Amino acid sequence: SNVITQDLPIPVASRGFADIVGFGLDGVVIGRNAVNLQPFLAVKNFAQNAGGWLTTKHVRLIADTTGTGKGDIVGFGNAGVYVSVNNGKNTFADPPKMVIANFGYDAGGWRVEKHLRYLADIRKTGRADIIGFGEKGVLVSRNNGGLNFGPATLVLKDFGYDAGGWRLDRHLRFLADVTGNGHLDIVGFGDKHVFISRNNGDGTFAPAKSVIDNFCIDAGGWKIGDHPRFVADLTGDGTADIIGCGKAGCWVALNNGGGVFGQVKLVINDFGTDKGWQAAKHPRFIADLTGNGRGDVVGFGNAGVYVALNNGDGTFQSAKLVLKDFGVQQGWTVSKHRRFVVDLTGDGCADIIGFGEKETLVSYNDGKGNFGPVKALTNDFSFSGGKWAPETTVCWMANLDS
Ligand SMILES: CC(=O)N[C@@H]1[C@@H](O)[C@H](O[C@@H]2O[C@H](CO)[C@H](O)[C@H](O[C@@H]3O[C@H](CO)[C@@H](O)[C@H](O)[C@H]3NC(C)=O)[C@H]2O)[C@@H](CO)O[C@H]1O
Ligand SMILES: CC(=O)N[C@@H]1[C@@H](O)[C@H](O[C@@H]2O[C@H](CO)[C@H](O)[C@H](O[C@@H]3O[C@H](CO)[C@@H](O)[C@H](O)[C@H]3NC(C)=O)[C@H]2O)[C@@H](CO)O[C@H]1O
Ligand SMILES: CC(=O)N[C@@H]1[C@@H](O)[C@H](O[C@@H]2O[C@H](CO)[C@H](O)[C@H](O[C@@H]3O[C@H](CO)[C@@H](O)[C@H](O)[C@H]3NC(C)=O)[C@H]2O)[C@@H](CO)O[C@H]1O
Ligand SMILES: CC(=O)N[C@@H]1[C@@H](O)[C@H](O[C@@H]2O[C@H](CO)[C@H](O)[C@H](O[C@@H]3O[C@H](CO)[C@@H](O)[C@H](O)[C@H]3NC(C)=O)[C@H]2O)[C@@H](CO)O[C@H]1O
Ligand SMILES: CC(=O)N[C@@H]1[C@@H](O)[C@H](O[C@@H]2O[C@H](CO)[C@H](O)[C@H](O[C@@H]3O[C@H](CO)[C@@H](O)[C@H](O)[C@H]3NC(C)=O)[C@H]2O)[C@@H](CO)O[C@H]1O
Ligand SMILES: CC(=O)N[C@H]1[C@H](O[C@@H]2[C@@H](O)[C@H](O)O[C@H](CO)[C@@H]2O)O[C@H](CO)[C@@H](O)[C@@H]1O
Repeated sequence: SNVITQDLPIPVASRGFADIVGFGLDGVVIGRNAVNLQPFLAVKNFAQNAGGWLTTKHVRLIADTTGTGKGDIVGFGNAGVYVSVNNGKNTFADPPKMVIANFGYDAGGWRVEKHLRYLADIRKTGRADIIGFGEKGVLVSRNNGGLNFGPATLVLKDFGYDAGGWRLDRHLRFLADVTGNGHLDIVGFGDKHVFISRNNGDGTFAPAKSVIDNFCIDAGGWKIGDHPRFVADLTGDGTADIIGCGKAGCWVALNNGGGVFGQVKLVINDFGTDKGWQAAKHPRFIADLTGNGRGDVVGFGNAGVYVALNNGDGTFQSAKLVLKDFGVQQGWTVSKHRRFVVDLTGDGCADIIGFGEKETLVSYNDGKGNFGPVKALTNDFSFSGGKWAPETTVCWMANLDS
């Protein structure tokens, strides 16, 4: 189940060779997954010191906007959305083209503090539409090919800042197939209910439906940051289940099809605030560590990397330390360093990659959820005196080849 969340707006293939994309100070640096990693400056734009880009005002992502199966550089900037197409041959277009005068800080009054902006193929046509949770609800710009985007259209008066009272500090809004039709639907962790809105197929979304009375700020006491929540396929049927890291551990509600969810159950007695897990220090992720199509729980704790394996049915084995690195004890801080759990080897078993203090480090999956010795991939993409500070730079893992 390919999903889109606030922390990871770019879906990464469970089986593939994830590339490094770094919106750095001077422009976009590409670290193509290859035998000899050689990061290069591809576009002199989308940057703090090239185009005047700011993490506080702008959004920078990767998506296939043309339908060639190549990942393009996309930037929600001031006057609109800019796209540097992947021209193949390891080159990106420079300068980019502005494909639409909306979804911008100036053009549209879009705010990182209030609104969300995603790129998703919600029509399943092979290229990414623009989907934004704005002021009055959900706005969609349909991708008509050739970088021609239709006007931003309000397709659902909900999940908005001024449409249902949605807040970044209280609520969560993801895209995921929860019905089982292969089409991304809207999933919203509101105040008292987890809601879903069905993808109607025509680029619009059905009125919100309350489906869970849990996983929310006023239903179970789930707080932003402290208790992270995730949409993921935990059974292998392609639908998104729901899993959160609460107080006493991880709670799961299983997708029973059509957006109907089973009862919320405690499946792992770990990864929660009761056992020291904190938002500021201990990032958690759902990834497939065994290549069976089921998401396992991965956590970067104090002493290093802990993993709880999925039994295959949404039930889990107990969490255990699998790596003595990438933790607090090894100098890792959320404020300065990045960490991702993605397949780098094409075996469908997620590997670990950390953008650390002075080097980008890696740990490969043996194919069964065990991890080998840490190797240094490059000196690039590391914090390095603020050369790659998260405040000014944005690092993503992405599949430039789709
Ligand atoms: C009336 C007025 O002066 N308003 C100010 C805005 O103009 C200003 O936005 C900057 O506006 C530029 C056009 O006047 C331009 O759109 C610029 O966007 C940048 O444009 C370049 C060239 O196309 C592009 O390469 C670059 O990527 C792009 N950067 C971003 C982030 O979009 C825009 O920033 C605004 C900010 O200074 O302040 C307003 O007062
Ligand atoms: C800080 C403050 O008090 N100001 C608030 C306004 O920011 C807020 O605004 C805006 O309302 C507009 C209608 O008067 C409009 O809905 C606007 O949204 C935008 O709508 C256009 C289409 O009409 C769309 O193209 C664009 O993408 C969309 N932008 C966003 C971000 O959704 C909206 O910002 C106002 C509520 O109306 O409340 C004020 O207090
Ligand atoms: C008193 C207290 O401690 N609890 C307050 C919450 O009740 C309150 O939440 C609002 O509760 C409503 C109950 O009828 C409702 O669930 C509302 O959620 C909104 O519901 C509509 C459909 O009815 C839906 O379209 C919309 O998307 C949804 N919005 C969200 C964000 O969930 C809910 O906000 C809360 C905020 O007022 O304050 C609590 O203190
Ligand atoms: C130090 C101490 O003992 N403090 C007590 C708290 O631990 C306790 O909080 C709650 O503990 C519950 C188990 O005893 C449980 O973990 C609960 O989490 C919530 O549990 C419900 C199901 O019971 C679940 O639906 C919900 O999703 C889940 N929420 C989260 C975010 O995990 C937890 O709040 C407190 C109240 O019982 O009492 C303290 O004395
Ligand atoms: C000017 C100065 O003295 N700065 C100090 C920082 O350098 C220091 O950070 C640590 O920097 C080290 C420089 O060699 C090193 O990069 C270290 O990174 C850790 O390296 C180990 C061994 O390869 C690796 O296993 C681990 O994963 C890795 N951790 C990270 C986050 O990359 C880094 O912690 C800082 C903390 O002591 O203090 C500064 O004063
Ligand atoms: C967040 C985390 O890693 N918690 C795990 C736990 O915690 C560490 C301890 O290993 C260490 O001794 O103290 C630090 C605080 O200074 C953390 O609390 O270790 C548990 C297993 O022993 C594990 O279940 C927790 O998830």
